[PDB]
Amino acid sequence: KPEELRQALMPTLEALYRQDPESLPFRQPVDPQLLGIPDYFDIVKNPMDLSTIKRKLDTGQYQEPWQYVDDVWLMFNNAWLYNRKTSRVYKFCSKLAEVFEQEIDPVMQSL
Amino acid sequence: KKIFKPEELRQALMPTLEALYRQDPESLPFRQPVDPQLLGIPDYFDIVKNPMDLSTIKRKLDTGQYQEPWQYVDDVWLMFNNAWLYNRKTSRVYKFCSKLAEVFEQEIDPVMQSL
Ligand SMILES: COC(=O)N1CCCc2cc(NC(=O)[C@@H]3CC=CC[C@@H]3C(=O)O)ccc21
Ligand code: NA
Ligand code: NA
Ligand code: NA
Ligand code: NA
Repeated sequence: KPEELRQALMPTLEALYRQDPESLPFRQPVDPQLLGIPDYFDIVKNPMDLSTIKRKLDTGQYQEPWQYVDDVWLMFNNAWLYNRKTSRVYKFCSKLAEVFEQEIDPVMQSL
Repeated sequence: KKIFKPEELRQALMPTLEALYRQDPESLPFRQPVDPQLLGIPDYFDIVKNPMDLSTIKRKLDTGQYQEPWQYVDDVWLMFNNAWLYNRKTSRVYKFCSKLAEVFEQEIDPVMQSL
């Protein structure tokens, strides 16, 4: 059931929000104009961020855990792609990806 | 937006994929589709809902299944994503996966910067 999924997945997501500073650039959608990065949507075809994932989860749009996971991977993949390995966002992203693997694994298990 | 005809797309992307494939030994567990019967991990398919591997990606590229670069990148990520999820951070194959990510990132960057 939707709330059953939401209850099982939401802590996963909260684990991502609560990483300071690492989640700071992932909490809103990337604004290429406002960030001065006009080539963003030339490289990143399908953007994803924490606010978007939360809104989908909150509103029943993942019928199955793996679809939720796909959107979290997409968010990491877009950031590793666009950003330099040396950059702040790229390393924040790496941190969040470890936090996410750690939390998502036993949730998939009991689910 | 560069528009890439099918042959251009192949010659822009194919060196990306050869780069992964010659990674020895890191690419070996990635050359063929994970066989959960062979390997005894038949809960692989309970965790990995859409499998992906080098042989599949080469077939999709060889048979015109990609029109733009981001679609081939999606599949490359999907192969890495599956392996990071299923494997433990401590395993040989998970560490293989990240080495392959590093290589793929270096190789595809010039492609992404040209579009
Ligand atoms: C992408 O890989 C995976 O996620 N799995 C899940 C668990 C570990 C795993 C092991 C193998 N076996 C091997 O690598 C074999 C021994 C060492 C060299 C290559 C051999 C081969 O089989 O060619 C294949 C696939 C996966
Ligand atoms: Na990582
Ligand atoms: Na990772
Ligand atoms: Na990586
Ligand atoms: Na990475």
